Amino acid sequence: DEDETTALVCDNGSGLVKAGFAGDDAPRAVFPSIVGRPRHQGVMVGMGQKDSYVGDEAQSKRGILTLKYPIEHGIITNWDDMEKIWHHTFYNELRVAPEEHPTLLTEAPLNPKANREKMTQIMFETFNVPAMYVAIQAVLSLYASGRTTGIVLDSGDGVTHNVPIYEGYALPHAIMRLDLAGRDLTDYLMKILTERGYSFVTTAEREIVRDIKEKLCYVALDFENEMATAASSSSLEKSYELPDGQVITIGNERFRCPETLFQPSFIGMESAGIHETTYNSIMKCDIDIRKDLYANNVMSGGTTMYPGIADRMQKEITALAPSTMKIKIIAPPERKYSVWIGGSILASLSTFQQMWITKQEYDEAGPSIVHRKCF
Amino acid sequence: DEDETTALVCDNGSGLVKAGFAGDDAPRAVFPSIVGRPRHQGVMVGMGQKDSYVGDEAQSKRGILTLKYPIEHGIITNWDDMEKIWHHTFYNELRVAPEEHPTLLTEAPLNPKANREKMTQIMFETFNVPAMYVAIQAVLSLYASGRTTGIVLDSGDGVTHNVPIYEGYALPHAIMRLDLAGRDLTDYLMKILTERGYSFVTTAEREIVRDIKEKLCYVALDFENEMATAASSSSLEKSYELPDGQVITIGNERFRCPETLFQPSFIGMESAGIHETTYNSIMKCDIDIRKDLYANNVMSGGTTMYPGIADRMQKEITALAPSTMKIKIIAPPERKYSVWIGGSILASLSTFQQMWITKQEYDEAGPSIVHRKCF
Amino acid sequence: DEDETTALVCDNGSGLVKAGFAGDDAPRAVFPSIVGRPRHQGVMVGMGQKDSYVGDEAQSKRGILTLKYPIEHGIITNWDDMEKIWHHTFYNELRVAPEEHPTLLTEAPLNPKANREKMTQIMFETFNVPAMYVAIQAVLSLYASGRTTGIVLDSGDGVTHNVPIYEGYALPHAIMRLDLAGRDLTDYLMKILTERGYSFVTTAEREIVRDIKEKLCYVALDFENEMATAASSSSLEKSYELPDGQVITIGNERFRCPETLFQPSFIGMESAGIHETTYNSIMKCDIDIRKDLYANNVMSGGTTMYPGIADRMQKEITALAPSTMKIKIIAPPERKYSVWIGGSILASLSTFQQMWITKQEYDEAGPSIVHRKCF
Amino acid sequence: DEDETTALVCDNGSGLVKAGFAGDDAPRAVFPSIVGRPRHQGVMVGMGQKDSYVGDEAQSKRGILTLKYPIEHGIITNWDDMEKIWHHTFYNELRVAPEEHPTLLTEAPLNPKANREKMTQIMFETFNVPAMYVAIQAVLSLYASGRTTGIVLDSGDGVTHNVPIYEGYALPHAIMRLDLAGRDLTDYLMKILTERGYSFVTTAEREIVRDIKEKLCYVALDFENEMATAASSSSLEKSYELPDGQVITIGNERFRCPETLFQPSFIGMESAGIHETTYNSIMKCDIDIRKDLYANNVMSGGTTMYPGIADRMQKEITALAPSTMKIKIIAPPERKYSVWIGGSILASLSTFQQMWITKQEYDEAGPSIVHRKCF
Amino acid sequence: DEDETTALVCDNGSGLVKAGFAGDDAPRAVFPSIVGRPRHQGVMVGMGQKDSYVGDEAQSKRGILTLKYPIEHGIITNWDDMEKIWHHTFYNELRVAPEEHPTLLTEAPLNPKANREKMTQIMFETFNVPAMYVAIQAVLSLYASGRTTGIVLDSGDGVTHNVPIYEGYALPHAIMRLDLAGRDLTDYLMKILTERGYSFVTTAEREIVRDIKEKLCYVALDFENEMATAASSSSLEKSYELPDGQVITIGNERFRCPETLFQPSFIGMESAGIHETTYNSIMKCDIDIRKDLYANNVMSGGTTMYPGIADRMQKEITALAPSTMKIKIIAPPERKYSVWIGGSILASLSTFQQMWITKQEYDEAGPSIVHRKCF
Ligand SMILES: Nc1ncnc2c1ncn2[C@@H]1O[C@H](COP(=O)(O)OP(=O)(O)O)[C@@H](O)[C@H]1O
Ligand SMILES: Nc1ncnc2c1ncn2[C@@H]1O[C@H](COP(=O)(O)OP(=O)(O)O)[C@@H](O)[C@H]1O
Ligand SMILES: Nc1ncnc2c1ncn2[C@@H]1O[C@H](COP(=O)(O)OP(=O)(O)O)[C@@H](O)[C@H]1O
Ligand SMILES: Nc1ncnc2c1ncn2[C@@H]1O[C@H](COP(=O)(O)OP(=O)(O)O)[C@@H](O)[C@H]1O
Ligand SMILES: Nc1ncnc2c1ncn2[C@@H]1O[C@H](COP(=O)(O)OP(=O)(O)O)[C@@H](O)[C@H]1O
Repeated sequence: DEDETTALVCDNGSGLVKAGFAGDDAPRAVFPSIVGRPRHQGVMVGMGQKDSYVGDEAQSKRGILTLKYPIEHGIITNWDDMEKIWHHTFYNELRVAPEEHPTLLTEAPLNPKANREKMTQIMFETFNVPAMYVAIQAVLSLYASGRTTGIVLDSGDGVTHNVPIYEGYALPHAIMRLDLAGRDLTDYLMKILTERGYSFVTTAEREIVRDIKEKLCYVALDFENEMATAASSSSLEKSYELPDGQVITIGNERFRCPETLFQPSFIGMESAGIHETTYNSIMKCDIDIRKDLYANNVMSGGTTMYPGIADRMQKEITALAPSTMKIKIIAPPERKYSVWIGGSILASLSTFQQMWITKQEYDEAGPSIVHRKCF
Repeated sequence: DEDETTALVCDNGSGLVKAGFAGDDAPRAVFPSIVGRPRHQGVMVGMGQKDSYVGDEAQSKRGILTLKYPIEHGIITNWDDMEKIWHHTFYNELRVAPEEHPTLLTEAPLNPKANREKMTQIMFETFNVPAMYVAIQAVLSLYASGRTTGIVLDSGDGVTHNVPIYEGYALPHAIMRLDLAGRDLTDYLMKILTERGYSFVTTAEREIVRDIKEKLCYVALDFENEMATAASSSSLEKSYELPDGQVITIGNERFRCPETLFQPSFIGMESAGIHETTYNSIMKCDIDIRKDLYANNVMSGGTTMYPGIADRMQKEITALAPSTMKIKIIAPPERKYSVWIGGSILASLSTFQQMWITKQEYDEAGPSIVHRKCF
Repeated sequence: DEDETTALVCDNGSGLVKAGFAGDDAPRAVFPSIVGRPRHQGVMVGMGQKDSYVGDEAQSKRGILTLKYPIEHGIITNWDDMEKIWHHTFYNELRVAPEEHPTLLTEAPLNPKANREKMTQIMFETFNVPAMYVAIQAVLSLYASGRTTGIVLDSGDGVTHNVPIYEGYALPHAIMRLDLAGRDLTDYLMKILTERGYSFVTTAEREIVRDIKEKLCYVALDFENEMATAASSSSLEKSYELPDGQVITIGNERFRCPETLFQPSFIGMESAGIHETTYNSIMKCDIDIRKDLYANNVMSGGTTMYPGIADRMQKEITALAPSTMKIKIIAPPERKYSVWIGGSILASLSTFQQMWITKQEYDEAGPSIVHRKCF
Repeated sequence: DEDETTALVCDNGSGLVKAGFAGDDAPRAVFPSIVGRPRHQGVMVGMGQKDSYVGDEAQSKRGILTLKYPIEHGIITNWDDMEKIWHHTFYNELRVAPEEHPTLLTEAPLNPKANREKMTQIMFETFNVPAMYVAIQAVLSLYASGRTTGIVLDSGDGVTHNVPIYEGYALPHAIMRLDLAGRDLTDYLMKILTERGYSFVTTAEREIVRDIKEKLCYVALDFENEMATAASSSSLEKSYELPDGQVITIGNERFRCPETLFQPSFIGMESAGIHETTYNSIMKCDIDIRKDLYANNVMSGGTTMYPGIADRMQKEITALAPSTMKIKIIAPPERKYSVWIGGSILASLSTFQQMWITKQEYDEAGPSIVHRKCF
Repeated sequence: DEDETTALVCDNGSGLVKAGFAGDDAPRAVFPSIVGRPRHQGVMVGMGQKDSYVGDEAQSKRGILTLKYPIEHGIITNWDDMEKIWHHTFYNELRVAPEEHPTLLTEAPLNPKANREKMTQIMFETFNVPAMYVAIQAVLSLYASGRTTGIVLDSGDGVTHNVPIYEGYALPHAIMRLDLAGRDLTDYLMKILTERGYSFVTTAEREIVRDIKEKLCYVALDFENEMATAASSSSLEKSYELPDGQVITIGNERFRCPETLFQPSFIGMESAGIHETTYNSIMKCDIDIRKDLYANNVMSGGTTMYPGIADRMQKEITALAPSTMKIKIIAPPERKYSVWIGGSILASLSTFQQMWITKQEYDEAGPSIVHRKCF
């Protein structure tokens, strides 16, 4: 609180907002992106509740609330709800006066121009920021990495991409999309557990299943052989206590759930699994740069956090590639916050501080400015 | 760095610049003559790239870049690009201060007067050389050889010539031209490999094919009989690993590609093959000097480097010449740098140091001087 | 069904089989070339479905099926699938007994010898044809045209060529290739529509987008000026009802999609647009025949069907050619079936009936016969 | 078509056949003497072309064809090709039945006896002429002129001669030969235009250059002074449109090309220029007849058609001859057909009709007859 | 190198210089008399050539050089060139210091007084000889012979004479001249070989033809009968390999060429053949000395070297002379050097050493002295 200034790095996630100050090593505020007020709301004797805050309160308030994601699949679809999320971010989580900070916002891949313009309009008109930037989330991640060359497999919450990069450039024609990512894997685990006679269907039960997924699932060494071991499997049958206190047993569901990344037909997806899309992406590049891609396969995103994933990707890529090809899979430790960190590096870039968009630019060429000939 | 001085010998090739110091046995700097910057250029997060350097970086940077040759067919056609190549030569490759060195430049056969004048203007005005010479590349080669008499077959990258020489003089009416040389053979190998179901069409793929040509092609003992052996040929089917790691098999393409020098109709050229042009050149000379030409057929240029070429030329010339004629084919070992070496000998000629062109001559009779009544 | 005989004209297209009887004015059978069976196949209560028929059933059966093209890029790559397509052609579409009809088959440019031999082997051994011919598809088209001289621009589904022709001969060195054609334009329209927030990614969605392309796209008068008019464009914003019944609006995507033929960099292609390849092809011919080429530029192929294409080509060629050059663009009305019609003319050529290949020739010199010294 | 008869006057030129009926004022048929069929011949879909007709078709068919002259340097060297030229002459150009017409044929200077005998054998055995004569082409020209005395400079297509004549007799020891004539000047113009960066090397390009030569070249008033005016020459820089439509500029090449007749060293010829050979020829005659030669210098042949040639020859001869010598240069208007006209006069000579050679003479003393003791 | 002294005998021939020391049996130095430097001279890379040496170098250097004879027809016409020939003679061929040797020079018949004076001036002023003599070449030959009486037929290179001699005196009125000799016969053989379709026109080709003449020509026994035998002549058709290696066949040209000495009308000469001039010379002498002439006909000169010439001259003279006349033809073996040998005898004549001309005589009565009242 003086001269200088930082850069409000707000990564608008499909399920979680990550926000903080440029220059910090990780976001200081992480809260669910949802909207929820009592679904039954039966009055009582007073009030003192906040209608649709969701954020952190919701979670801990599981069972009372309803949820909505105004950013459900990564694109913002409800501007009144999004204004509530940004107000919460600035005033309740970070506890800042937004008019004192240049703010860098992230946007999903393929975000419409008109959507970026509405984001810009709200920042300047509603929150009175002195400036702002919009950055592409994949791009920020790439930034955080620091690798000019290599092929990234980025699997997050709602989408997975394979992005080959040569000298810093995402050759746009190589990238392929997959709908599936963690949101789909949590829904599939709810369904397969419901196969055993359990019942996980409510909003609260979804949260419970997301926790089972993140704590007990793993990727097999070989799907077929893991299924065969399931028979005499005395390991798989882990126990998990529900908040009600009942204890369920989870066995082959531990590896059947994430097997979907390699076999999208488990959820009905025709798409090619992540090892096939990696190969298909490398084959859309020049033959010449393929050796550099094969030796620099970088994993990113929350859904690449499973133990065993790098070794499995090494095995599968080795099976598809030429016999003399050197293959290397890199996974950065704390991948998931790779998107926020790239934003932090960019926003905290004094040297490129002219890329931030300003109140004068917005007034001159409206918000589009932050879209036409920059970010 | 003292008195005396050397002579900047810069051989401006259609595909490669050869440059160094007069008196060295070979050029110290050899780099592709091209211009290229990112064809897709997708920004990123910083810079630190050099726009259109090409030189050596390009090659190793295959797939990102585009190429241009400002000297595509041997004549310089873009002076802003050529200034970049000469700046790279002096400051980045040789690491010299050009104002300290007389510089000998080479020029293609049939280079327009106005082109030699523009070369001269740039050397004096842009690089401030103390002097300079322009030399004819064929001539330099001839110089390097050291043979006063004989008929040279010089096949390089973009052109092939037959030059009969009697007492040091190129009888200008005997020389014949051929468009075809190595540039054409690389393009033809790309095309014939594409016949087998492979696809070699990009800039990067051209470089790959140039490597296959230089490592695996050869000239047959007899074209017709080699084609007949192709059937039960278990030798021809060599393997070559692409940078992508795939392995292709090359068979009759190994000798079909260079067969074009003897049969220009393979690429649609009406011209007479190199054995016919040799004979036609000797027959435009006096009958009397023909015995000296037949016994001194000297091969020069990169495209004469194929194993077997001297024996094939001996066989073909013997078949066309009178039965009692003594025929000898000479091939100098490291032919290709024959052009640079001749320049080095000339430029490093203290005794003929008055042939260098000077800043006073350029100022007096402009650059033309280095054209009218000298080189 | 008597003496005489016709000629089974089967044009094996990358996406569509065109087949019929020699002498008919157009093919009587046109069906998608694909292979597809239920991707989910969930049993039920009976059967009565045909595993991978594709043909016409598929289309109308959109959403259930998967697709494969055994001729994806014009070259046949799966012989068991191709045998199914030919069986369907003969027995289900034409309803003929193949052993009663000489059959002319078409093949893609650059089809390997061994591939033509396998086509021949199947016709004689599997279908017992009395004879057969293999014809080159471009050639058949040329045949259908009837023009000895002129430069053809042929843009079809998977490839576009510029072919200069003087007295009936395709000067092979003039022709240039382009990967792009209609298959690429449909993929690019799916991608650009997905930019607006729509989602066209499935096999069924590809078919939907191919229909939007064929019904609503057009080529601009000038790309730059059309983009500028897009702003106040109240015309462009056509509506299109999806099979789900939702209605999308299509605007600048109508002309951005086919702009790719003139600007291949829109899909990442370095290649030169079709006006540049036309000029480059004419410049590889003798100067003398150029006036005949400029006055006989013939358009062929499905991707040349856009309204406005001839006028745009006239404008662009006029801008590149000498000022006194007479330029004429010819487009034959029903171009697309130009390939089948040329086959029909050839196959129905009683006078050249000796070019058909026979069961005795195949038995004597195997199938190669239909390759070595004929078609 | 009745009694009487004319005389088939066929002048077998190195580049053009001139043929017609004795008594006509000029030949009715003039066509290139060449042989050419498709050099690439790529089949197609039919035929209807004539293999190696050349004649007129070739020219108009420039770029497809190859050429051969069976009479390249004036002497017939291929009898199967010559039979094709004579068949074309009789049946396609003149449309006559050769067995109805005595035919006079011309032959080059120094034609071997055996060659005249083979010409005679073909006329009688192949074409069944009733008679024939062979005439010496120079002689026919002399005949056409009508001058008994004077020195002729005859410059045609492949040769130039100086022939002093006193009372009708060519004093054989005075005549001198020069290789150079129009064929050489066209080749030299191709070469010098290629010096400016143009490229004229193909058969079609040779025809183009022959047209530039015949339409735009001229002989200078003084070579040295014309070169000096070239600097500020704003006239010379004429424009010429190529069939491709490009426009080239021609300047000093307009007079440098024909300067070769006066300076044969421009093409490497040691020979003395045409003014020196004229003087050298007059000095090999008696001193006494020199005054008659100096006052009757007659120009003949196509290469004497340049505007300015008579005035230049007057100037140069005046400079070499004694000061009191009366010098006169005569140039007949339509010189080039001077050879055919002399043949027409001779052949149409009823009074000397006994000089024609007959079928009985050929049968008696073979063809030689038309050689031994006549023509 | 001591007292005494020899006499520099330099025979200045029209084509060959013969020089040596008086008293030697034959000249030690024989070299072509010519002047020649590169006709094309195209620079190169150095020098080390001698501009117009000609001498021996020329010959062996055939094709590069030009020729000039400063003594073309026997009379010296260029004194700067002649000084070069004499310098070469003294310093390069004989390797003498001319100031140490009295030098005898030969001169052609009818050499002008002023020419002999200029020869004398050069010897004394340029070469500082101590003395010199000028001798008449015919005279020297006569001297070498040793016959006081008889009629000599002397046929050399540029002239042929018939000289009747009675008691040592050439009766000047009897002698007759002929232009023709070997120079003419070589030119005529070039022309007649060019009749068969060969082409011998250059300086190098002249040298080749001179060799064919000297190795294969001969004089017939009877011209008419030799021509008649030519038909079934299987002998005449000798082969001769050209330096280019081609092989020509020579037949009746072997005797047609030298037939010109007996029939000068073959080259257009009106003159009477050598047998007629012999008879005409004898008839201009007294009747009384004719018997001595008829019995002493001595042949001399290079052109009398043909085998068969003495027998033919015996036959022809017998046919013209009275029936009882004794006729004898003498031919000295090595006739050609008869001119040099006579000079050697004279110059080496101690007894007549007072006839040498001295530096004092030249200074007193200038050079004329060696002309007025001596030689
Ligand atoms: N340790 C982990 N193991 C497996 N999945 C994880 C882990 N940590 C986070 N995830 C999952 O990763 C997803 C969030 O990843 P993220 O890269 O932030 O996605 P996005 O950027 O698409 O919002 C959620 O589905 C979450 O459950
Ligand atoms: N060993 C080799 N075998 C065959 N071709 C070769 C070899 N080395 C070089 N070349 C070829 O020679 C050509 C370069 O020859 P060069 O004489 O330098 O040509 P230029 O002087 O016309 O630029 C290139 O086409 C190159 O591929
Ligand atoms: N009216 C049309 N307008 C634009 N494209 C068309 C039209 N009709 C057909 N096409 C396209 O033309 C292509 C098929 O053309 P065709 O010449 O048959 O190709 P190929 O021979 O390469 O299989 C398909 O991409 C199709 O969508
Ligand atoms: N008007 C002209 N000006 C200059 N050259 C001409 C002209 N007309 C014809 N020629 C040339 O004259 C030559 C033909 O002359 P011609 O006397 O017929 O030769 P030849 O008899 O040796 O065949 C050709 O080289 C042609 O280009
Ligand atoms: N063996 C020979 N047969 C025929 N001619 C010969 C022979 N030897 C020399 N000659 C010719 O004789 C001529 C030279 O004779 P020479 O008496 O020296 O002449 P000159 O004195 O007139 O110079 C040359 O033409 C040469 O070719």
